[PDB]
Amino acid sequence: RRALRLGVNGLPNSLEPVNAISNVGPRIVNQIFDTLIARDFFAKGAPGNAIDLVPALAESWERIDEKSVRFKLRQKVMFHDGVELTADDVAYTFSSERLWGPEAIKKIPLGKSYSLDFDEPVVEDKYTVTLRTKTPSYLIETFVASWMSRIVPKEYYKKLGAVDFGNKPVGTGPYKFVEFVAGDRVVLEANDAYWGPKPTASKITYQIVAEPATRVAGLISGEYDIITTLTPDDIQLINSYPDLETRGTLIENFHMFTFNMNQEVFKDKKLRRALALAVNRPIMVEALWKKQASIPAGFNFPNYGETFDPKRKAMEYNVEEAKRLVKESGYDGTPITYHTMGNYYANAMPALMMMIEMWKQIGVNVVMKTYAPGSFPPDNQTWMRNWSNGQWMTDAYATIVPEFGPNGQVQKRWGWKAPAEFNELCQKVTVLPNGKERFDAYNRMRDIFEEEAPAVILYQPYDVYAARKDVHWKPVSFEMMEFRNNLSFG
Ligand SMILES: O=P(O)(O)O[C@@H]1[C@@H](O)[C@H](O)[C@@H](CO)O[C@@H]1O
Repeated sequence: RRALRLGVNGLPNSLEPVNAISNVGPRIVNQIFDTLIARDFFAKGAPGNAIDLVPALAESWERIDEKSVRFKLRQKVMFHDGVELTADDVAYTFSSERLWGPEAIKKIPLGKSYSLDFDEPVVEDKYTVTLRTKTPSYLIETFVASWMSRIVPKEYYKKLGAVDFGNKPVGTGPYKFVEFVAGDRVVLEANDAYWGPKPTASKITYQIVAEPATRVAGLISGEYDIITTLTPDDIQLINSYPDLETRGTLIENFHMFTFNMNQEVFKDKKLRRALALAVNRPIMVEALWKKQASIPAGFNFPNYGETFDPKRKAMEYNVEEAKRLVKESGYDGTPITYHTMGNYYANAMPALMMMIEMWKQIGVNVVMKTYAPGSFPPDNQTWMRNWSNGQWMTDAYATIVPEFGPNGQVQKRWGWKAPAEFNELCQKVTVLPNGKERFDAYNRMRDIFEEEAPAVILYQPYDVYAARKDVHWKPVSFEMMEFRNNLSFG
């Protein structure tokens, strides 16, 4: 078997699966671990975007009532160290201790905020576990198929602790941990004792190549088999090589910019809204994305299913109103920093430079401030920054509630003083089953989100990879790389 060499935009600071949640962690942690339920992106000849859910670590499951789901586990699955997976490991994964309780916040900072209102799991037998919520939740199934739900080994994880575990992970996945050189590379090797499809690569390397031009040259020189996070501008040249090709797809994520609302200039919604109203998304999508990116109608995406609003109007663009808001605001002309980690996000700097021009036309002076990985300054030294949100559930709950909700980081850390009505609606949508009331509540939340502008949605990126034609692998419609029944050579 051939070793797979990947040229990547960045790496997570931990391989602990919840802590690894980002654009860069899942492509690694998806290899090391498994979930109870998994998504088959290639079902019924779909081009890596199928919504179909299939058994994975759980052979079957059944919803018992409004707050519990019973899982029948696959038997004789082994973790990479030979330990057998049991309901004990699954209960530990979803426990107060490890994940959502007061004692978990120090280890998994976003565990509680991103989790459901969990009750302790119930182990019925070695291969049967019930996952429950304290209050009604119809989101258990989608949560369990998500990146929040990779199953960790209880004894090994408790032995090392979440920090050391993140540096030496043990999972049930098709690839096992070899090395992690902080801010440089991750090496994984084939897990030949895997319960599912046998791994097709002997090894996988994720080498950070921060600069996309250098990443592109690395594939050209034969240093890499697949490279990530390219832009539509790289397409024509890469495809000019008979041996190389680009592979891309729209993904279930949106790029955005957001604010440090603890800062005086951003405490009020006025300048936040003025900056949002001056963002000409069609020109950015045309110029930087070659029309391949998509512009959603608010915090509203098709993967939400029953809570997607297909009749929703496009987000407003109004330069004259934006000019009036700047004039009425307390803004003096003082430069406002916008923190970006080079091109961690595809088109980060070209998108920012276009917006700086749009903002200059409305009377706002925005200045780019570059930071290297691990050098994001203290919160109070930041004003604007770019970010992204992966839409990780088959429901509108994510990411508006975990990120922007009353218990979330945009309010708690970043100082968004959300209107009381917004927080009231977040609590309602959490417990309600699908219906008119829940549907309408999400629309009112979308309306408040656009009015308040705690963040400004740019677009869904067209995720561009490039690969050698002799490396058969298809991208999926999510911020990760799938190799199960999707990697072969020659
Ligand atoms: O944009 P990033 O690469 O920094 O990572 C974000 C997370 O921070 C976020 O938790 C998640 C869900 O909304 O979406 C992304 O994965």
